[PDB]
Amino acid sequence: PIELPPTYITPYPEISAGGNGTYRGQDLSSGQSFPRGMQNPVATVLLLQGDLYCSPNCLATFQDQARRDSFGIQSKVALKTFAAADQREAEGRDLRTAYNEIATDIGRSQQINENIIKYPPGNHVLSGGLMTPFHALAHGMFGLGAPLTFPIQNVGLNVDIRGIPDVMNVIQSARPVGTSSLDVNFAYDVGKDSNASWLTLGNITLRLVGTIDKNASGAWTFSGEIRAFNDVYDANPSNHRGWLGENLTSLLSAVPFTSYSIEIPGSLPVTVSGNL
Ligand SMILES: [Ca+2]
Repeated sequence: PIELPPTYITPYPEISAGGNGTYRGQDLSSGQSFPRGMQNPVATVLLLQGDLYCSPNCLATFQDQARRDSFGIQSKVALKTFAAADQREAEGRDLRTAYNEIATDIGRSQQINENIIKYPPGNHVLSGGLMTPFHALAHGMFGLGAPLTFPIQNVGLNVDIRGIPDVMNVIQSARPVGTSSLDVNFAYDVGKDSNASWLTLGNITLRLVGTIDKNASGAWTFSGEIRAFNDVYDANPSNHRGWLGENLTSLLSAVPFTSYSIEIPGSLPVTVSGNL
């Protein structure tokens, strides 16, 4: 979730409210390639697959598409569609609606090539939902190296301080009956809490900052925040092997890619007690 600053600046400017030029690209010659009333069949396909791609069958369906055209035009356009959709989800839009709106616009495109949907590499933001992994994947191929943002609130963390023993170690260490600082960082397998987001981030480093306070003897309340250090998406497709499969990994290994920075801003407040 996380609202998003009032003045965030979408990467897919709305152009004319509703989809009209929003997604989809400049042309060449000549406005032909199939009759003029007809919807671009690449879009038709996307619309036929919307029930599947916007659900937990997404991966399976995509794998099948990749295999059928060898990561060709249909497959690329679908993948760029997932990013735009996932982005829109990050800006607060319902995913399936965004998806349709996107596909309908591609549908107005009169060419049949892999760039009939724009992938503007600017300001991308991962949503944390169903298509985030594909957005990050998208980005590694179409993003020309640009860093992008995956707000800490969208990762699905759910950090129990009490069972990270390095942290607790530090907490239990002589102190007054009041203040005392704690600022410690530590590795964390986003997989403890979310396997989707693990697909995109793997391990990250988190950081804990706050104080702790002691009562009667006694226990202690730490209240403070968690924050995250920027992670680096290694876009070499052999790192997605286990997730994407033999066929797709192989096809993707032909395609150029560039790793990029993922910034993870924000606070996750935390409060805890414990003892001895
Ligand atoms: Ca990582």
